Amino acid sequence: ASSFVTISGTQFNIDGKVGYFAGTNCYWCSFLTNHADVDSTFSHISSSGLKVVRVWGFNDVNTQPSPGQIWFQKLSATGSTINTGADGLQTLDYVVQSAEQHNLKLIIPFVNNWSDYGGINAYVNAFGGNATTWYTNTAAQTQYRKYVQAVVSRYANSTAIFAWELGNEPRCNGCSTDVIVQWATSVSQYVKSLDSNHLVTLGDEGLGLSTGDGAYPYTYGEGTDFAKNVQIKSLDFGTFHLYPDSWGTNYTWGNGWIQTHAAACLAAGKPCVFEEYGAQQNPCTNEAPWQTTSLTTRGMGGDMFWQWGDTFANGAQSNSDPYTVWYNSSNWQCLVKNHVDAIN
Ligand SMILES: *[C@@H]1O[C@H](CO)[C@@H](O)[C@H](O)[C@H]1NC(C)=O
Ligand SMILES: *[C@@H]1O[C@H](CO)[C@@H](O)[C@H](O)[C@H]1NC(C)=O
Ligand SMILES: *[C@@H]1O[C@H](CO)[C@@H](O)[C@H](O)[C@H]1NC(C)=O
Ligand SMILES: *[C@H]1O[C@H](CO)[C@@H](O)[C@H](O)[C@H]1NC(C)=O
Repeated sequence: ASSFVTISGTQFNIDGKVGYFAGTNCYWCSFLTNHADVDSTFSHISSSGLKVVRVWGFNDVNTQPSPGQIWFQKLSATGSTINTGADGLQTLDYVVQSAEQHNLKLIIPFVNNWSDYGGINAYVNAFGGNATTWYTNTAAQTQYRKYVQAVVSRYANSTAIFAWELGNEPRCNGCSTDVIVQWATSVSQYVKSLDSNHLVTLGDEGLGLSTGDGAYPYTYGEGTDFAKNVQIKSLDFGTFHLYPDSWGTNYTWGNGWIQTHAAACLAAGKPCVFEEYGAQQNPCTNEAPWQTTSLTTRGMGGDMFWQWGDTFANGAQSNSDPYTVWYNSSNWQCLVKNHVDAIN
């Protein structure tokens, strides 16, 4: 079947099947201009047994790019423009069409916390303030909600959307944690008013949780309180991400990070999604234990490594970083085929 993704118990129900899922991050899939490259990539993800793909739902600019380059929104103090042409949201339309064809579901965030592909900084350039006042900047929020409406209305009745996601890794450095609680409450309510078929999630990294060991990611320096956020009624499941190399922790500390977050989701009566993770050094050795911990911990509904790498019919490779797991590689065998085999 092909139905809307729902929650049954503290598990996800994907096309009528209730149970744990594995997926992957492919931010760059949304910006491919050759349709054939979307299809080859999705064919590989599908044949590997993954069910869910996370793709960027944004591409924000202040200056229009060179003619032919992709852009989804131009942010200006004198009138913003949402691009629904061929070099705009039509690229994301084909992504959703290809997900429908390949029996894949998509997680789509609407804005980046970070300045890659514009982010909150692109709104600050147009609307003033700074990265922490963005959440309550009326002009910036009015345009952000216009952009949310533009994306959600295209795909509200598609069965290929796993969930709408308020942003990629929202933070409010040094802020009261209530700033993101109130913003996330209001914006998730808005998304539910536009679409009653789909699940909604925050997209945060999971920072701020008091049941940990006191390392910086468990403190409240980034404006987020995990337990407070996952109790928001209009958020259906929790997300958390994991990067020991960026956070100054060791890799094995990641097991406790999964366990504490899973317990907080289950206490709020909802599944958790282990939505990003990576190790720069020895990824097969260091990430395999995390995949096993997630699969065997109550409260966890699925996991999505960062990130898929692939190559195209013309011989070009995809965008990549030090965490990329290239399709058909030895690390694809260790972290993709062996993991999918262990799930089922
Ligand atoms: C951001 O703007 C707010 C309001 O003016 C201010 O209180 C805060 O210090 C600013 N952040 C930085 C990093 O300057
Ligand atoms: C689309 O989904 C909305 C709920 O989000 C529902 O009200 C509407 O009837 C659906 N449209 C069609 C044509 O079925
Ligand atoms: C992947 O590896 C298999 C061999 O296991 C091969 O048949 C197939 O062509 C490869 N896919 C690509 C895209 O190279
Ligand atoms: C790393 O971190 C934990 C504490 O965070 C410590 O108990 C453990 O021994 C360390 N593991 C390695 C392999 O460094």
